[PDB]
Amino acid sequence: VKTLDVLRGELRGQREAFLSEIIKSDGPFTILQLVGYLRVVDTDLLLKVDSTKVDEAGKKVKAYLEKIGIRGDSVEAALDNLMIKVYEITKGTVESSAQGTDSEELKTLLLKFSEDLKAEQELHSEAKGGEALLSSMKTQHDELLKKFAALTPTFLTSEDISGYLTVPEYGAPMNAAKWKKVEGMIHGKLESSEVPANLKALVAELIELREQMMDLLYGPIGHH
Repeated sequence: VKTLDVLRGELRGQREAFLSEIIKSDGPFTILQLVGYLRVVDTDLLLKVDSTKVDEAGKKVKAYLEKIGIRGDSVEAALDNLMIKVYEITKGTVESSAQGTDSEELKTLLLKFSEDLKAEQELHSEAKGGEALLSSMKTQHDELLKKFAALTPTFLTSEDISGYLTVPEYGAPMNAAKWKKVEGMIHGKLESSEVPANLKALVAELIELREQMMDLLYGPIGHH
């Protein structure tokens, strides 16, 4: 019969399928697919993150950046900067006046990159469906809160349970990303105190409801 660890194993298969596609295909990494490479490792942190395979895959990302315009940075610098850059674009923060330019092809490629991210986000939060983001976070909280509090002790606060489920604005700083702060506490409690096997299944349900929300907010990856 299936178990919570077999379900985690199936999630790792789905992540590995996108990482395999990253190693088989090192082409035009659009800025949704770029946080896409790191989504593979960041969600895989809930089981185990293989350093060699993430490095080999990240080298494909860096090889694309080199292939299109050789840069001094690293996969570690690019992964941090790109998360906060998508989040900053989503905030559309106010700054002082400035001027500059780029090659017409390079600019056209950045518009293609921006247009890809917009085209998916419009399908997710404008095309008669943005209310589904709010609906999913409310319905998943209200059912999961009953399960997580009926199988005491109550692991987290009411907003820490909703915010793990919500997996909001993927790219936010590590002093703003509430879901990732809760994820560190979830990982730390499992690395420390004893927990019932049925409560661990409820933790796996908390992880799969966030996966459903991550699809309904940011779509699939490695889809075949």
